[PDB]
Amino acid sequence: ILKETEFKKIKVLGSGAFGTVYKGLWIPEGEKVKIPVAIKELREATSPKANKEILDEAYVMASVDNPHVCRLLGICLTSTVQLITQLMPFGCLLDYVREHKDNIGSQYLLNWCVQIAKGMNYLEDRRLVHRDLAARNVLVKTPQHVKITDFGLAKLLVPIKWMALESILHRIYTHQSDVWSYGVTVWELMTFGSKPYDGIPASEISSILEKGERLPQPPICTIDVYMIMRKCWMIDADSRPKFRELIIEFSKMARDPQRYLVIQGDERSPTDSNFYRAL
Ligand SMILES: *CCC(=O)N1CC[C@H](n2cc(-c3ccncc3)c(-c3cccc(OCc4ccc5c(c4)CN(C)C5=O)c3)n2)C1
Repeated sequence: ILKETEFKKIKVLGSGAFGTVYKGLWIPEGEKVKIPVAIKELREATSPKANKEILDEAYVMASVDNPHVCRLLGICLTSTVQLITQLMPFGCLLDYVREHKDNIGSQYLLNWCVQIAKGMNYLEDRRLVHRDLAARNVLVKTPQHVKITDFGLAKLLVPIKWMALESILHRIYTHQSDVWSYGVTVWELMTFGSKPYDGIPASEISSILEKGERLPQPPICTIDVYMIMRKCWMIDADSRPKFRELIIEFSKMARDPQRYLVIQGDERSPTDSNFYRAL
């Protein structure tokens, strides 16, 4: 809980179902420096009880660090709450894959799959369920390092095309329904940011899933990769993969990436890679 007077919103970065994200500046009290931060200002007013719930839930998730999960760094208790996290200059992975649609290699796509599975497995080990995993909620720290944002905002504050059937029908959320959203997240990556079930209304999604219909195989995917996605969308939650199995599977694929993804010109920066690490 920090003083609102210390944070200044300077530029809009985007928005989600709960708020507007800004690139902000932190000016510590007594100081003249401006430290860049990311601020999400919630659209709806919230009760002090709901603010305490956000802080408590963030305190438990952030008790231990995980390199692939964003932690809530601070909060400003204004008219509407302002959540503060580390600024990710590269924005979200959904926008990143759309921008680099002609320059993304199989090695990067497969590593991002491992990283998201590692961040999701960390939440599962802590018995925490995200409820809103999507490529828009995976942020890019560097092209080699992605992190999941917005943990717990869904439960505390509806993305039908990312939800497991049991979640659509009964608002049931488990680690296995997060696995279903992981499959959809992978499908967005593998199609370079396509919209799932494009042209199908959200009201028809449950029935479409009930008939056996699923997202199609992205052109770059071998059957081995698509089969893992399909298993994430099994009606029976217990038949879907576990995040630790997904980690193993995608990590195996990442060690020989051209055997699992076929991308045009895949075979074609070392200094930038080194500098990203050093910085
Ligand atoms: C590309 C899609 C897009 O535009 N988005 C807007 C919504 C979502 N997003 C992006 C960012 C962001 C952008 C740049 N740098 C950093 C972050 C955020 C964001 C911004 C500020 C604060 C945020 O807090 C998320 C958070 C993290 C942990 C926890 C909670 C909330 C609540 N809780 C209990 C936690 O443990 C997120 N949002 C993509």
